[PDB]
Amino acid sequence: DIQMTQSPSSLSASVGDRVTITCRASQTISNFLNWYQQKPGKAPKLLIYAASTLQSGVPSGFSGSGSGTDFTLTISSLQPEDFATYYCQQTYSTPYTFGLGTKLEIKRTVAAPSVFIFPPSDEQLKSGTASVVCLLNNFYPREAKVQWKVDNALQSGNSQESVTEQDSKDSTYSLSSTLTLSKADYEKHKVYACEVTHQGLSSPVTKSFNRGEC
Amino acid sequence: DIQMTQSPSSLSASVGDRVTITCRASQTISNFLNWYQQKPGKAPKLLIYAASTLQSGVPSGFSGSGSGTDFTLTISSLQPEDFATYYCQQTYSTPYTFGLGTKLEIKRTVAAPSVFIFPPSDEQLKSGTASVVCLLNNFYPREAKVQWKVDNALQSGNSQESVTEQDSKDSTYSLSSTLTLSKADYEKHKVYACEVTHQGLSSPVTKSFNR
Repeated sequence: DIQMTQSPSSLSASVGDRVTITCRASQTISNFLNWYQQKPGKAPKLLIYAASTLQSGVPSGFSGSGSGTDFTLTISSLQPEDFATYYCQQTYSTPYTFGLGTKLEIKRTVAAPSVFIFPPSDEQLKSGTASVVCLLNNFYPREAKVQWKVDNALQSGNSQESVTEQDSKDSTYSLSSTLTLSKADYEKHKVYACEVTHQGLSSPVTKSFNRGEC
Repeated sequence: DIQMTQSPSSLSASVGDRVTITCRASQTISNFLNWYQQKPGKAPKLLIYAASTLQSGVPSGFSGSGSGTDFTLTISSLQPEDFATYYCQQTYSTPYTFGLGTKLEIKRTVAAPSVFIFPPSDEQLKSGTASVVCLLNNFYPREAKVQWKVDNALQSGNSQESVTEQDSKDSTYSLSSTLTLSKADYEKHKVYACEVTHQGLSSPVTKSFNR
């Protein structure tokens, strides 16, 4: 199958900037390439067909170029409605393969997270499961690490993480890490902590509690 | 433009279930219809073109049918890798419009949400806008209700909600409810509460703070 490689994987730019993203095919495909745009939680939209032709409604700020293997899409002046993920797709031979995408985010200053730890409620404990919650609020960039420690022992494979998209409020990100254990296991231990490392912190910040505090 | 309408918007199923998704066009498009599949945070994948022709590599469990305005995609025995969002797209007349999608989610046990309330930060108040956040963490199903109360006055028309997609491990959801007031109106009132109603909560849980 024809492999499509997009570059870069992500791009931090400001409103009004001129950006250019690239898509390379493993074989020559003439101008048989489409450019799609997709915002989080919304359906994709075909922006450019035949490598260069814009579809109806698309502003002239988007321009597609390239023939053969290397193709580019250029946004002349980024607008708030242009920050999204962009995909390329070859239509030359079956299977019609997609690139893995290029995500455009709004660049801003580094922001340290606000970290909070919350023990499980007694109601959930009465069901036999215990969920310790660690919240990281309003940080930039999106890359953060959360490490759960129980009685000063590293935990792994027992946590779930959810991360928000770039907030329309302040262009930050928020994250939740839930460590879920059995009631028996939870009661077998005392000190529960989440250690957060982020670019905005001089040293990793640990939020901890002894079992019993609420 | 040709409007593509998909149904249902969401569908809860389990491994081994047989499921069907419908896509309708506002006008006849013969068989110029594509079915794409896409998992959250991942690139889309074209599964079917020409309404019925499966793409190279798709298992035989996927079946496309239809010609004209009504089209269906059928999955015989749902596998874990089948739970995703499916889009249809007409390829007859420009612009080649997409449907709004069908999110095929997995069924799990009822999980009550954990509720947290966060007041705005002073660094946010320097924008003249106060955003009070109520977070619901790890719940199932998605159906939930968040009612805002400012000084025991039920609010409306100024709160927005954002829901995550189904988690790939615990199959739960998480929701944010932001009440957006002006800085002066925020400094004009006292108690701020969010009341959460969910299938996993016999009594609605209220989380509040007092400035």
